[PDB]
Amino acid sequence: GFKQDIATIRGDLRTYAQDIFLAFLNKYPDERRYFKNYVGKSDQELKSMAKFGDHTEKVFNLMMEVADRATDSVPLASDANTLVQMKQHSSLTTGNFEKLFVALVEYMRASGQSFDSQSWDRFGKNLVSALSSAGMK
Amino acid sequence: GFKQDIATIRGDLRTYAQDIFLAFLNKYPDERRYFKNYVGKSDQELKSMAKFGDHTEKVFNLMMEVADRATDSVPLASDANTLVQMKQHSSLTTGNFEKLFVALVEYMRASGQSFDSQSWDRFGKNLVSALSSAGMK
Ligand code: HEM
Ligand code: HEM
Ligand SMILES: [N+]
Ligand SMILES: [N+]
Repeated sequence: GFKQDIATIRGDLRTYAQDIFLAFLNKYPDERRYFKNYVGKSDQELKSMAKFGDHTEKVFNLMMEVADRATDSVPLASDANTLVQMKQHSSLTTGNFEKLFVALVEYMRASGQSFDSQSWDRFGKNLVSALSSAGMK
Repeated sequence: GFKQDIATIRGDLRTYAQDIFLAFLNKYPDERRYFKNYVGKSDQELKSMAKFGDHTEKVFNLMMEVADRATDSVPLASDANTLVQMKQHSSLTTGNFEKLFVALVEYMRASGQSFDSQSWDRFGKNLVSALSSAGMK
């Protein structure tokens, strides 16, 4: 289930973080503009840029912490607040986050690795609701 | 994105080249008049002609190079010049090129693969503008 999925992802965080992040940018190419250093780079090209590995690592580490602190795929109000208040997310709306989770769920469904994809969909919806409660437009 | 799409196509070049070129010819069957020995043949008959596979490969090899040398899907002027000045292209107008890119973009949208179709549309439009600047009618 969801908790095991967190263990799956954490076990090979670099690979899953990079895979899912690329799935996100490739599914929603207009999202790439937020990451100006990734413009004009193929998947394999990004995988040798230090910042790309570091960014995806840090993002998915945090996402897993929020996931782990959730109850029944409902994230904590304080965690939603952390995500809204981050300077790096100041220009974002909840639509950006929906897109990420749609891509993430599609990735999991397409994987050969078992995942509780429905629970990640639910988590994404609940996080979107929490981001709104916390003041993201 | 666009840069990744170049890798995707190069990773199965012969197959994508023939499939995209066939989409082009089937969408615009009167374009066959610029070629030799294509009329009156099905997709499979075309794919069994040695010259067909070799032509499509050479076209797509070069097209991917032009894409790869571009910045933000804007091709180099010298690449546009080369395409205009090729003896094989002497009787073409930019309309021929726009049709090829309409078919290519349509192919990408219809595919099961995550292409950045809008960036290929821009690339086609930018190529046409560049071909015009290079003197193609
Ligand atoms: C739950 C989902 C998300 C989490 C946990 C998360 C987490 C993070 C973290 C930890 C950083 C800082 C990383 C570092 O300092 O290296 C960061 C930066 C950033 N995030 Fe997010 N993020 C999420 C969703 C999104 C979405 C959906 C977008 C926009 C499409 C986005 C856009 C950005 C941008 C542009 C930066 C700055 C990166 C840079 O300057 O190189 N984030 N995020
Ligand atoms: C960016 C788009 C295009 C690229 C990269 C491209 C590239 C090429 C290349 C590499 C060749 C082979 C020349 C040689 O063997 O030395 C070729 C030949 C040719 N191309 Fe293109 N081409 C493009 C668009 C077009 C279009 C739109 C048409 C017509 C609708 C066209 C018509 C032809 C013809 C008629 C030949 C000669 C074929 C023959 O041997 O009978 N090309 N092209
Ligand atoms: N990946
Ligand atoms: N195809």
